[PDB]
Amino acid sequence: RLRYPPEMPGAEVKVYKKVDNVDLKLYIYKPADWKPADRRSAIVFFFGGGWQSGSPAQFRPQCEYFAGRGMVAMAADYRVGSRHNVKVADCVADAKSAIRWVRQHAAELGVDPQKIVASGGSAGGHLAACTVMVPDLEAPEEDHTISSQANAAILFNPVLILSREGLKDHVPRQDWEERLRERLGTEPKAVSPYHHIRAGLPPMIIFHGTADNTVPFETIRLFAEAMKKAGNRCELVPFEGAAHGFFNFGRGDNLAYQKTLELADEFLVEIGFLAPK
Repeated sequence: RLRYPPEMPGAEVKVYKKVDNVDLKLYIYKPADWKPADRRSAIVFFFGGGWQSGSPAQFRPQCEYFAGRGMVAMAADYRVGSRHNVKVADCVADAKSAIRWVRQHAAELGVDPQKIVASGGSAGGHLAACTVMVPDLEAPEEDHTISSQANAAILFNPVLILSREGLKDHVPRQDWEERLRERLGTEPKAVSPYHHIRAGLPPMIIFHGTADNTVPFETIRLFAEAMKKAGNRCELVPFEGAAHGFFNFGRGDNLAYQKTLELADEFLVEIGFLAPK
């Protein structure tokens, strides 16, 4: 199972953020025949764990796959509640710092600063969505003239609704909702991707199980329908009968794992970030 600190063999380690004497690392998997002058697409994975735990090792298999396909793939560490005195808003700031750091260092990374993909699972899928559509929550001392907004997103059963304001439906109480409002660090709408749907957003694809008992599928369905209405490319792929975490390497018989990769691959080829196989 996953361990923290993680082991990322063959990954180049770079500190992307220094905050509260914590060195937050990116674990970078470069493709074959990589050179700094390249202008490759990049993907940054944010692990899940309810903004409380988790490990960058979670998306290590996906990093190796997309590095094999020609991307600069990386897994970001970020601060979480069980290890650091942080709230959800602090995690968002770390995720944005990671995107900004990749863009800022795009020339030394061999990366096209306009082809940076944010990706993640559950809380990490929420963070990835925040880097494409949730305003502000930036580290105060960073260069805000360097955008922290990713150019696409690939979300694995993310959390996308963190407030109940304006919603015309009932959303069931969840264990992880354990008055997380005390650990949000902002008014809930300010960390709720659903509440910042608007035209002109980067394209994304979302994988979600219809039997997810942690994040109800309907919240993601409602999100995708509202994003389509605003003109955005937001493809929701239901996994029928799948539970929370279905996509992970090792779950089931890696069928959903392989399936999400081939769908994510096709999505990246569609939007011109990846060459066909």
